Amino acid sequence: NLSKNVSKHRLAPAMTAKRRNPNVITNSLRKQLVISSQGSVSSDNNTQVPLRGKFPANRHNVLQGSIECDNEGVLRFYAGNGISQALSPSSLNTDFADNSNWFDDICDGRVTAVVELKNG
Amino acid sequence: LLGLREFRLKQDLQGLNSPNMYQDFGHVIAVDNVTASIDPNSDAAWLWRSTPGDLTKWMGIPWQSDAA
Amino acid sequence: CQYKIYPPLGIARVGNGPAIKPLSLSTPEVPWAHLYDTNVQYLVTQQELEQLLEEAFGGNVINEISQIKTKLKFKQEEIETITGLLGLSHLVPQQQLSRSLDNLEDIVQQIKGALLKVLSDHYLHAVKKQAQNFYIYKCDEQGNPVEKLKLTDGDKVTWRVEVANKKSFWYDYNNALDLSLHTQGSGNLSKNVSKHRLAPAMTAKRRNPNVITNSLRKQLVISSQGSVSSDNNTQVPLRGKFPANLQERHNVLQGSIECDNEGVLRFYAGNGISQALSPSSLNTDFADNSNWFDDICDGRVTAVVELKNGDTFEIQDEQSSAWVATTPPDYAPQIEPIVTMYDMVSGAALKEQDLDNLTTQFSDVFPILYRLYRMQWVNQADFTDNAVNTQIRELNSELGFAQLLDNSASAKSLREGIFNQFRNPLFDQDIDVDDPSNEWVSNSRIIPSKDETNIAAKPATSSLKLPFYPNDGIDYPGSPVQWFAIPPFMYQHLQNWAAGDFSVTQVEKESANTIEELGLFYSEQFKNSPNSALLCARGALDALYGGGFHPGVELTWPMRHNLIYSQNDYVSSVTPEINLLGLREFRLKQDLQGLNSPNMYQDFGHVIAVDNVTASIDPNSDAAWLWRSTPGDLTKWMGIPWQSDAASCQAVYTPEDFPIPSWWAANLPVHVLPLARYNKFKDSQSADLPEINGMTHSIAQGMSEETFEHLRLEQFSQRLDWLHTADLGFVGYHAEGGYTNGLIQMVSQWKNMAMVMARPVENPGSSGIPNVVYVAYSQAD
Amino acid sequence: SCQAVYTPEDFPIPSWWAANLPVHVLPLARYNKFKDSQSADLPEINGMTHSIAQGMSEETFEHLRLEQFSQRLDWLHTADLGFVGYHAEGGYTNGLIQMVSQWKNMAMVMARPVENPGSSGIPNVVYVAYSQA
Amino acid sequence: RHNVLQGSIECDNEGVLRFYAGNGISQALSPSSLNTDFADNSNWFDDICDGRVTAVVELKNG
Ligand SMILES: [Mg+2]
Ligand SMILES: [Mg+2]
Repeated sequence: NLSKNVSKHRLAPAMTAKRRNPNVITNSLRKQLVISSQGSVSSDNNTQVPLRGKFPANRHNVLQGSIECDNEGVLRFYAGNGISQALSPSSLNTDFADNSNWFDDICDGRVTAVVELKNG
Repeated sequence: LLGLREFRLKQDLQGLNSPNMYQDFGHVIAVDNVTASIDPNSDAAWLWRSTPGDLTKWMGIPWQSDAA
Repeated sequence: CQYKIYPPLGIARVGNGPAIKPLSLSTPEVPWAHLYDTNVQYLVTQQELEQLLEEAFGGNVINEISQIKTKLKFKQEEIETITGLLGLSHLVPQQQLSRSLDNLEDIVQQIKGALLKVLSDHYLHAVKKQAQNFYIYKCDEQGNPVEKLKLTDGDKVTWRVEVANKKSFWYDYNNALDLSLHTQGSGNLSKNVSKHRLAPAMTAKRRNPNVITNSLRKQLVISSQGSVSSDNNTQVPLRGKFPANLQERHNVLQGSIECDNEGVLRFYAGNGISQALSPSSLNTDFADNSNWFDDICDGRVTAVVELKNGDTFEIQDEQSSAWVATTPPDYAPQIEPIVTMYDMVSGAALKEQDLDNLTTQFSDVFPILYRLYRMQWVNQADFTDNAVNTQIRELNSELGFAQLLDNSASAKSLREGIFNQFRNPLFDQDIDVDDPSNEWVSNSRIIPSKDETNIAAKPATSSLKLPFYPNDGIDYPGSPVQWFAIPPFMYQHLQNWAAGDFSVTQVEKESANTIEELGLFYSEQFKNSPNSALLCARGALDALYGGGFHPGVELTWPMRHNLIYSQNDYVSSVTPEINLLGLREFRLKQDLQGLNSPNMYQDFGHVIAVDNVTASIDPNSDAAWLWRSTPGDLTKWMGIPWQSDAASCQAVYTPEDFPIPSWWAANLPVHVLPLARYNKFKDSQSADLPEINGMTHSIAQGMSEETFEHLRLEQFSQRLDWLHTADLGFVGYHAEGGYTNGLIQMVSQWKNMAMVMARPVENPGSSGIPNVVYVAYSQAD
Repeated sequence: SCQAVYTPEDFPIPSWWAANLPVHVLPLARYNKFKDSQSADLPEINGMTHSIAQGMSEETFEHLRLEQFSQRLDWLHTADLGFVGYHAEGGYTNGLIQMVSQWKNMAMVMARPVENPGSSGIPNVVYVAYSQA
Repeated sequence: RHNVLQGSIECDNEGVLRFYAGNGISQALSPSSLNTDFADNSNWFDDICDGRVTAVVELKNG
C-alpha cells in the first residue's frame, strides 16, 4: 500500500497534532467527550432497538444507529440520521476537520452474537 | 479479479469496558507514538487493538466539514 | 588574543527617526544608568528639529540668500544652490525640498518655516533609532580586556559588517522546539518540561512554501555588507533586495554604519518598513505570513587594526569577533524585563543538577522584585492586582524595606511569604497527575484556547502564582507551562533568600529603607564598576526579553542554550562585595565565512522538528550548522513581519477578569499612563498657571486640599490600553476592531504607538504619587 | 452596538446610552479591595492579609483604596464576548454574535455601602457592577 | 502623492486625434485598504476618466 520511499526520503513529513476540545482538561472530564451506546436484539423479536447516547456524556441525545433482527437470525444495522450539531448555535464549523464544541452521529464498534440451539 | 480474503480486525474483547477506551498520548500525537505502537508490548500498542469509536475517531468533526 | 570587539552581541532597534547622532539613541552600555532620568526624549522633538535646522544655516547661507534678495518666486538655479548649502538631502528627498521653496513668494524666515514644515512632516514625534556602538579593546594574555583602543597618528581601524534576513526563507514559528529536547536541565529550562511532555514541540512547515528547490529559495534571503574606517566618518548604507538577485524587486535598508576618528563603530538599524510583494497580501497571522519581507537583520561584525609601524591585527575569529541583531523598538526603555536575555546567557552556563552549589547575595534577588515592582507602569495587574508589589508598598510606607535584607530567623516568615507566591520553574507544583504515561494537569487557573467548549471548566483549587505572564506552553490548556516562571537558577537564588542562606553587606542595609533608595544604590554600583567592556556586553542584553518565547520580541529560544555560544565564562562580581548577578565574558558561535558560508542556505526539508534539533547537538554532526551562526540566523525564527509579532504581544484574557495576563509588557506595554492624565495630576494646587491639572485656576483653588489631591490620584490611576494609543482598526462608527485588524494596521501604526518616558512630579504633596512617573506619549494623546 | 464610538483622539471616549447599557463600570472585584477600613478585624482586608493591611501607614492604606476605586472596567469585558482565550479575535462582530447568549451574564450595577471611607475620598454610596457572582 | 496616467493623445499630419486610455492601474492610498465592496471603496482611486474634446482649425489664408 505504501512505498518506503515516502518516509525514507521525507517526501511528506507527518505533522504533530493537538487535542480537539483542548479546554476540557484531565482524562476524567474528557470522558464526557465520548458518545457511546449499546443494545441487543434476538431471533424471537424483530422489534428495532435504537442505539442512543448523550453528548456531553455521563445535553443532547445522539442517535448513533438502530439494530433489527429477523426470525432468520440476520442482523440489520442502520446508521444515524446524519445530524451534526454544536453545543452553541454560534459555534460554526469553519475548519475542514477540527471544530471544537461539535458532535456528530458517526460511530463504530463491536458486533458479537450468541447462538442458542434447542438441544441446549 | 483481485481475489477473496479472510480478514478480521484486532479487537479489545472488553469493548466499552476496556481500560484503554479512554487512552491518549497527552497534549499532542506524533509519529513517535505510532513508532512506539508497533511493539505489541509497548504502552502504545493499544492503538491497534480497536475499542468502540477507534476506527472513526481520526475523521473530521463534523463529517460535513470533511465532505465540503 | 590581542584585540577584541565589544559588545559581543550588539543590538540596534528600528525607528523612523533619522540615522544621525543628535536625533538617535544608543543601546545602554551601563545597566540601570537611566532608570529615573526624567529628561529622556525617545521621540523626535520640535526643539531637536529646530536646532538641526539652525545648524544648517551659514555656512554663509544668510548672505548667499540675501544676495539674491537684491537680485530679484525663485528659479531652478536659485533653488538648486540654496538647498545645496543646507546639506539636508540625506534627511529628506531633494525634490520635496525644492517643491517646498516653490510655494514661496524675512525671506530667510519664509525659507526656515517652509523647511521646518517638511522636516516636521517627516520626523516630528518619530520613533528614534537605537543605535549600537561597537568598541575595540586591547587585551592581555588570557584575553582580559584592559582599555579601549587609543588611535595615534598613523593608526587605522577598518570595520566590516555583513548582515542578512532569512525570515521569509525559514520555517513557521508554532512554538519553541527545545520544549521536547531531551536534557539534563539548565539554569534556564527544567528537564521536567521535556521529560513529562508539558509543552510538546510542534512540527513547522516552510514559509513561502510555493517557492521550491534550494536554488530558487535563495531569492528569499535579503543580505548586504559594508565597510567603514577611522579615516572617513561618512555613513554607509547596508542595502539589500527582495527578492534577491520580470521580477518586481524592492530595495531593503537593513542598516547603516558609521566610524569616527577614534575607531568606534556606530550601527543603525533600518527604518522599520515591512511590505508584501502584492498590496492585497495582508499579514493575518501573528508570525508566518507568506509574500512578506521586513528590514530586520543580524550578522557578523569584524575589524582589522592597522598600526603605524606596520603591525596588522585581524579581529576575525569567534572569540574576538562580534554580532549585531536588529529588533523592534523598545516602547518603555526604562522598564526592564523581569527576566532578561543576559539572564539567559547566565543560566545557560549552569546545569540544573548543580543549582545547589549556587551562592546567593541579596543583590541577586533584588532585581526580580525591583523589576516586578516597576512593571506597574506598563501592566495593570502589577499596579493593582499583584500582592507582592502591594506588600513592597507597605514596607516602603514605613521605611521598612530593609527587613527583606535580614537573613535571620525573625524575618524568615516575611521572606517566605513573598517567595511562596512565585511560580516554581520545575512546573511540578499545583498539579494533579493523571495515571501516576503520566500527564501533569494544573489545578490552578488555565488560559483557555479561543476554541470554546460549552462544558463547565474544572474549578481551580490552587492560587495563581507570579508572575502573571504567559509562557512557551500557552498552546496547551492545563499545562503548568502556560504561565511564566523565573528560570531555575533565579528561582534558586529566591529559594536561598527565603531560607536565610544569603549574604548582604551592612552598607546595603543602610540604603534599603525603600526599594527605590536601594535601586539607586545598586545603580551607582554599576556606574562605578571599572569593567566597561563587560558592562557594555551586559547592557546590550539587559533591556532584551528572556522569555517567554512564542517566539518573543527580539530573539528567541536558541539563545537560552549554551550550544549557541563559543564562550560563556563567569569573570567577576559587579563590585568586589556586590554580585548583582555578575559579569560574564561570552561570545556567539560564528561561521567565519559569513555570507559565503556553504551553510548559508541550509534547511531540513519540508518541515523542521525537534528531531532536527536533537541531531544538531553533536558539533561534528551534519546538523551542527544550526548553531554556528551565519548572518540572518538569530532573527530568522521571529515573526514576519515583526509588526504581526508585536500586535500579538499583548493581553491574553481569561474568563476571570483579573489579573489580566500580559506577554512582554516591559518592551511592548499593555496598560500605560497617558500624557493626557499626566497633565491632570502633574500640578500642585499652588501652581502659578491659568489652568491647573486640566481645571481653571479658579476651580482648582476653590476646592479643598484633600479633594484636589484625591482628583490627582484618580487621574494617576487611569491606565489606557496601549493598543488604543493609535488607530489599530477600532476608530470610527462601526469600526470592527479586533485582533486581526491590529495585525494589519500595526504595519503602518507601529511608529505612532505610545512611547513610555520618565517624567517629574515636582510637588506630589500627600497625594501618593511618586516624584518620578512613567508617561506614555503618542499623538493620540 | 450601544457602547463606545472611538475617535482618533483618546479622550473623552464617546458613549451611546451608558445609563442603561454601561460602558465603564466599577467591578465587584475592586469594591472588595476598597470597601474595608484599616481597623477591620478580618484575616483579609481589601485583598491584603491582615498583617500587611495594618502594617502600612494610614495615608498609604487610603491611597490604595482610592486607586482601586478608580479602576473602571469596560462593560463589554464583564462576560466572554469573543475576546477570551489565546488568539481570540474579539472585535465588534463577535460582540454582536456572543451577546445573544451572553446578555444575561453582563455586569449589573447596584448601589452598595462603604461604611467607613475615612479620608480616602470614596463616597459612602458607590455603584458596583456584579457579574457571574 | 500618486501619479495617475489618465490617457495619452496623438495627432497625425492628416489632423486626426487618437486618444489612448490609461494602463488600468487602481490603487489605495494605503496597502491595507482593501476594495471589499462592489462599487464604493474609500481611499481608492483609479485611472478612468472622461472629459471635453475641442479643436481649432487654422487655414493657410489665416
Ligand atoms: Mg522596556
Ligand atoms: Mg439606568
